[PDB]
Amino acid sequence: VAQISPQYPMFTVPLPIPPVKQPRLTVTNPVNGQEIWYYEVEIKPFTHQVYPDLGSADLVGYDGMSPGPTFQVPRGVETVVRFINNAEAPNSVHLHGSFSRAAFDGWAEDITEPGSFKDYYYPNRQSARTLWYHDHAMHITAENAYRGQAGLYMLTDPAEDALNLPSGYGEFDIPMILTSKQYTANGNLVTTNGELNSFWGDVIHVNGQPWPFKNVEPRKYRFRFLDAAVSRSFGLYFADTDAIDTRLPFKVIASDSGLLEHPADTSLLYISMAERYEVVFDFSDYAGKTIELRNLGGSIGGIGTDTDYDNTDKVMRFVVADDTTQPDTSVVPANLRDVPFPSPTTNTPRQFRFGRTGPTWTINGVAFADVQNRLLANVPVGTVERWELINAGNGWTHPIHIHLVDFKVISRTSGNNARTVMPYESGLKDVVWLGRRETVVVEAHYAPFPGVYMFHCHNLIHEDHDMMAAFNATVLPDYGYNATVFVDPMEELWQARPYELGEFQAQSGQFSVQAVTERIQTMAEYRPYAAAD
Ligand SMILES: *[C@@H]1O[C@H](CO)[C@@H](O[C@@H]2O[C@H](CO)[C@@H](O)[C@H](O)[C@H]2NC(C)=O)[C@H](O)[C@H]1NC(C)=O
Ligand SMILES: *[C@@H]1O[C@H](CO)[C@@H](O[C@@H]2O[C@H](CO)[C@@H](O)[C@H](O)[C@H]2NC(C)=O)[C@H](O)[C@H]1NC(C)=O
Ligand SMILES: [Cu+2]
Ligand SMILES: [Cu+2]
Ligand SMILES: [Cu+2]
Ligand SMILES: [Cu+2]
Repeated sequence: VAQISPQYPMFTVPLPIPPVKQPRLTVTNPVNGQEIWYYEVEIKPFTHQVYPDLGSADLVGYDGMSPGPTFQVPRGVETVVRFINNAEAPNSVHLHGSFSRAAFDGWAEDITEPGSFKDYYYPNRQSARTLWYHDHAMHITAENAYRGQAGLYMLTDPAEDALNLPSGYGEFDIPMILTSKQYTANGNLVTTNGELNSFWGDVIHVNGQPWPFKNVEPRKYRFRFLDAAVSRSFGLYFADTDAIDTRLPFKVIASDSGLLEHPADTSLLYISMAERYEVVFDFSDYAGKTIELRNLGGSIGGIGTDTDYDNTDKVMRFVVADDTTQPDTSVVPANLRDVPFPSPTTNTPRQFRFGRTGPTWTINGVAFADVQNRLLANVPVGTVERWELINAGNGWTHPIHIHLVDFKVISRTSGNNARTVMPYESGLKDVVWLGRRETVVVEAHYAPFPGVYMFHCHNLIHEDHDMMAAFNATVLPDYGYNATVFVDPMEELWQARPYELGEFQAQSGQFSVQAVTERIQTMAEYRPYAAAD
């Protein structure tokens, strides 16, 4: 299909790397004496010159950038992140991949208005993995994320550094955040407002930049792919520009929830919205060559229904030097980790159908706006349940996301006989792609925290109109652990608060060292994550 956005100078701008986000300070947790890292992020509009010869684009992002800055937090270190809304529409921050308490999880209605902020208390006790934080405000999640509110959150673990994977953020360990946008004739963004089917986009970006290039050395690199697009799913392959007909093999080492048990040799990677895979690619064998990262055509080989345009088959280019500066010491071990799978169950799976009810995208016929019916499941905390995710259509696909949990992919049947479970789906995941006429079964441990949580399709257009629902991970009233103040996402205790801009810029008032200290220490005393010990 003919490209609609104006022509871009392909592969002329180097791949940008989002800067590491540093904490402002640390507060000592009164309960155990340990340091909690405290950060401040300001949500605000900014201008970005995307087409060198046209006008600029109007974005809104964390700290005035897109992607937002990258967090790097070691397991065991609790963090508190104060997201300050200084924009012109409401926000709700969701750290995807983290078992946060309900009121810190970005519940769609748990909104912060302009002129307010909300403090998020993150546990960071889970396995090393690439998380990402992004907006979740009800009915406007698509435009908010699209205009720039998304960013990386790397949970790290020293035992994992002992594997000696390629390393160094921005050196040999490179984030690859894919988006897919559309631009107007004067180089501004085309809004998603009005789109009720899917917003495909015809200009592919990596890390905020359309069709970038990167100079690389002939050695191993670790790539952290994240499909951050509104609606576009990808089929990823590498190919020499001289032989685009031939796929260069590589290794997948991680999925949503962390490392696989063993590296999976792949030459084609399906990745859908909200999905994260880490890949090690070996440029050794291609010294002097240019490698193109490409995108499978025909709506991802017939798995999807995405529209393909003139240039959406291309992602970026890697120009490989003749030699390395220093010798590649890194390795990709055959054994990565023991994957902590849920204790298996064979209780009949709970069925969910993702489809259409009139003009609305629904889950078992309900829309999220329907407060009285959106709570589709009660699961006692500590329970393992299989869920059967069903897409009976050929006209839509749905990457399904379940909050709180990590899950194992049990099976996939395609009505088009297209595929089953992939080798890179061998580990633990929190989003799984239901392609054309696929039903997938997943197995998750609903643990270890009680609360009301979302689950939905991560096609943001579908999500907003209105393919989202809720589940309750329940406990008995004698459970304790302050469950009473942590189960309801709208719990007033944790709601947003107004601030004055002078206070924020002067780092005084609610933003003074002492006030931040007292507030965090008080949150801490509630001991929200103690059940994870
Ligand atoms: C989700 O489950 C929680 C925990 O089981 C429910 O909270 C209980 O609700 C009853 C009736 O209001 C109270 O007597 C209990 O004290 C509550 N328990 C706790 C731990 O607070 C909660 O109502 C459910 N949420 C929704 C929206 O249904
Ligand atoms: C549940 O929350 C309350 C309030 O955060 C905790 O009680 C506070 O504990 C601190 C220090 O441990 C005391 O100085 C306060 O006086 C307590 N406040 C109240 C209202 O009791 C309590 O320990 C938490 N309990 C659990 C089981 O996590
Ligand atoms: Cu998400
Ligand atoms: Cu999530
Ligand atoms: Cu969908
Ligand atoms: Cu969500």
